[PDB]
Formats: sequence, C-alpha cells, structure tokens
Amino acid sequence: TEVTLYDLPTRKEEWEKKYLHPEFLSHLQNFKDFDYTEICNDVYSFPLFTPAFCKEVIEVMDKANLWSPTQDTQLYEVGLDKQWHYVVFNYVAPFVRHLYNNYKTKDINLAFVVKYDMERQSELAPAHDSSTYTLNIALNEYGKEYTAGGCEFIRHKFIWQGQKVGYATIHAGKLLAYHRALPITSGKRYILVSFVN
Amino acid sequence: TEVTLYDLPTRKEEWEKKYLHPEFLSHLQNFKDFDYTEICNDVYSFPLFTPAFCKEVIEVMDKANLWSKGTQDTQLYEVGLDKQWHYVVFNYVAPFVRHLYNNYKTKDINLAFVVKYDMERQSELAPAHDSSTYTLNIALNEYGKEYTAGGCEFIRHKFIWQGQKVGYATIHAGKLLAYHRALPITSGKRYILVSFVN
Repeated sequence: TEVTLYDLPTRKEEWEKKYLHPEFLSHLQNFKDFDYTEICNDVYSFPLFTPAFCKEVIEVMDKANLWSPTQDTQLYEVGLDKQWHYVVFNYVAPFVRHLYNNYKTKDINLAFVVKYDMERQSELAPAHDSSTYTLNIALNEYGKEYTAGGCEFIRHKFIWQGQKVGYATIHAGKLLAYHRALPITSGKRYILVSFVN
Repeated sequence: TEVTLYDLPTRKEEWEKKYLHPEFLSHLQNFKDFDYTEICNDVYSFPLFTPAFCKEVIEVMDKANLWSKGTQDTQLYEVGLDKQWHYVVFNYVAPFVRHLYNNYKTKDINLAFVVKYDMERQSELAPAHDSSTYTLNIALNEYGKEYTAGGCEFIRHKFIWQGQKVGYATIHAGKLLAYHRALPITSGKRYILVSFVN
C-alpha cells in the first residue's frame, strides 16, 4: 500500500519522496544553493511541500470537520502532531540554523490549518505571534480556488500575495514582524501555520 | 534625606528627577520626537539614565562584592534592586518598546544583572542568541576614560557598536534576529547593566 501522511517516520524515505518538495529535499545537506527568496528583511519564501501533501492535508481537515479568533483545526485533533514534530525538528530546524545565525529550535507551541471563506474572513487585525518563529504554508491555489488574500507585513510595509502551493513563508513571531492576513474576494483559502519556539 | 536607588516607587517624582535622563523623562508620554538612533536594523541607542544612577549602581555592586567567580556579574535581586527594576521596566521601558516595536507588550523579566569586564577575564566571549524577547544594555561607565576597546558585535548586521555614552541604552531582539558577542576590553574596567525581557 502507498504511503500516507501518517507514515512518518516509519516510512521516512517514501514519505520524503511523496511529501517534501524535490527542491527542498535535494538541498537538505547544502542550503547554500537552495532557491529561497528574501521577500522582505528577514522574511523568506521557499518550496517545502509537494501538491500531494497539500491536497491530502486539506482532505483530512475537510473530512474531520472539527473547525473551531479564526476557523481552524489543530494538527493534534486529527492525529498529525507527531508527524509535524518530526518535520520541524528533522527538516525545518537545520534550515532555520542556516537562515538565522545557528538559532536552535526548542519546541512547538501550535500547529493548525486555517480555512478562510466568505463567511469566516477573521477580523484581520495585526498581531505579534506567540512564537520565536512562524511558518506559514499555502495549501491551495490562488486564482483557481480563491481570489485576493495574502499577507501584510506592517513594519516592513510589504504586501505578500499569490503564495504558491506547498511554499512556506518564515518570519519572526514576536517584536519584529507585525502582520495580518489580507481578505479574500471569493472561494476558500487554506494555510498551515505553526508557532515554534 | 536625599532619595536613593531603593526609593522607587515610594519617592517616584524625586527618583525620576535624580535617576532618569531628562530627555527620556520629558518624552515619556510622546516618544515621537525623542532623540534615539537606529544604529543598525531594529537596534536602537537612546539616553535612559543619569550619571548619578550609573555611579550609584556601580558603588552598590562594588561594595556588595557578590561577583560570580573568575564572565563576572551580580544579579540585581542579590542587592535587593529587583522590585525597583521591575518598576523601571513596566513603567518606563515598556511604553518605549510599544513605540519602537509595533505595540509589542512586555510580559515579564527573565534576568537583570550588572556585568564587570576587567583584565582578569581569561577566556572568550562567544556569540549567542539571548534568552529574551528583547535585551536592554546600559553603559554604566565611560569609554576612553575608564576602559579601552570593548563594545558589541552584531554578527548578522555586520555592525560593531563601541563607545556607548554613560546612561545610554541599547535595545535589540534577544532571539533569532540579533546574533551577537561582546568584544574584550584592552585596559581598565567596563560596567554594563543587562536585562533580558520577555
């Protein structure tokens, strides 16, 4: 049987091939040549996951229908928290060491999927996150499945729109990257957000 | 009798006149026009305390002789100044932080101590991320007159900061974005007040 989201780290090799973006995967040992973009001071956009990861994550959340000030479901509520912990400590933490002067990842505060729709935009007030760093993955396709949306970095005076499926944004949680989501004008927009200490 | 370091907030008004830099004091309600400098991205230098504050802090630490063995420091709580420092941070520093950093709200104080660098230090000052959301570093004594060299290297910014004025503070992020090391002094003694705030 084909590997599933749940099979990390038991079926590590197969999981990686199916779920991690080939560009990220091929640079695990050498981030010097990895194609990431500094979109504004100290905020990076980079390929992380494949379309298959994103599609399956959305299916799991849609099917669980455990949606909860924003409409979200914690990874622990669908039994994906141990998998996420593995992703963060094994794959993301070395990339953080590279980006941020050898900063060592301590622990995960929160990991959840957010579903923005036309009834549930949230307040969209600016905030500092409860984290040392925040990871934000776009799970579904701009234009095809939603319009407008995106992210405003208040301090940086920078608007980030049209994030690609499976691409991540990373930024400081507290102090230095005050931010808000932007409203969508149609459809549904799904993101995976994690608050890491 | 003249107000002392200990008399905050009992003798708040007299404490402020004696111990807070007049420029900081006069802008407590509106930092818009306060004369602070961005020395590198997101790192600010600004007047905070008077020479009298700095002199008295050093006296208290010199007299207590509670220095860690021989980097050499003493915690403010070891000389009974932790409640005064709490008052300083929540009442004076926190509003300035709200102004500098997009309304960030100060939660709690991790540590507050005085560091004494002298010529007995035998080993290296390694780079570090601090255990804090933000770090406050006050120069307590005078560059050139009382020590040579010293200062602080912001490694990510590739910026060396040296020769801070007495009673002037540096503020920077603790984690992630302001990797740093202290640089050794080559003569005399350098005293600093450092606080790690969450």
